[PDB]
Amino acid sequence: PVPSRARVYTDVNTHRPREYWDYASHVVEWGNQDDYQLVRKLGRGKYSEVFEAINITNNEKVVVKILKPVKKNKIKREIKILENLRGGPNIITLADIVKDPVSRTPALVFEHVNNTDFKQLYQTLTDYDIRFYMYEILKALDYCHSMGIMHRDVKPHNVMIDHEHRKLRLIDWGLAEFYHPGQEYNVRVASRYFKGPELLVDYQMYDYSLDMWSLGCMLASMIFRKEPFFHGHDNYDQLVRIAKVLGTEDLYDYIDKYNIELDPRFNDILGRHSRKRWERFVHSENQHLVSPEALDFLDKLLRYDHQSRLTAREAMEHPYFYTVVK
Repeated sequence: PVPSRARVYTDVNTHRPREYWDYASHVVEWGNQDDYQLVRKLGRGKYSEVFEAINITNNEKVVVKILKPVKKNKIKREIKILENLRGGPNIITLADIVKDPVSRTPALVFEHVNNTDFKQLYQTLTDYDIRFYMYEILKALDYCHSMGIMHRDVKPHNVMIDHEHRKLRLIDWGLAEFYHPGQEYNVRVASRYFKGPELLVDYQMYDYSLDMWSLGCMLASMIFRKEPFFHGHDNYDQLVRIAKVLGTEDLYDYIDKYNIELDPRFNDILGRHSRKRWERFVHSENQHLVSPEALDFLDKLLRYDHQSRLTAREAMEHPYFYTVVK
């Protein structure tokens, strides 16, 4: 089980104070619960409950996330991460933290973004809008990574966009974690369609590059107009779906390199697949969204080997964004 480390922001946490990354010893400075009045109910995440509210102190819109009682440790991990990234580029900003009378658990109050569902939205994005918004997501990722943080749940649903004002906000940091070289993480993060091969092959020593694969998954669906791009029926089939595209040769090279051994079941369903060129995923209805630079960029994001993927910053240096203004 060969070890690996991140090629960037490798030890950013190791040098910082302990109070920076040790969320277990963090003390929550609570605010006044009476300043917020809930209006309807937006989400029901099975890990939290999301409401649209109003800060009656200034009559302004806010989003309250009342967390379900699953582990004080996952809740203060999120709170510390949100406070560390407070003010970062396109990072959702935590405005307050109060105690909910009814649930008795913490309630996080955030600013307010007016996102219209991504299933009706990013199939209405022009080639230009895709590059634009992708560049905005990349700002968010580089910032949290430069801060020693992995989002680990990058997908269209955790990306709030205000198309009119062309604003973007990476949200839901409940799965976020701090990066420590050599640290082994739980492979049960992300959503099936956006899970990297490392997660699917059971390789626990991953890093920032995990978010990059998921970013590659989102791009692929936007430019090829195939949502989701890798459509697995379950986690095992998810890997086979990816192998039908990237091929099995590169998969073995990847697992061999790290001396990872697939579990037996992954060996009577995988098969033999050559890597296919992505012009095969190009047709009449998505043509206008594909260009040589888009394909080159996508190619560097979607690599089995997590060490070979473009870093968030390198990604922002790619020709693909030369067209995006300032």
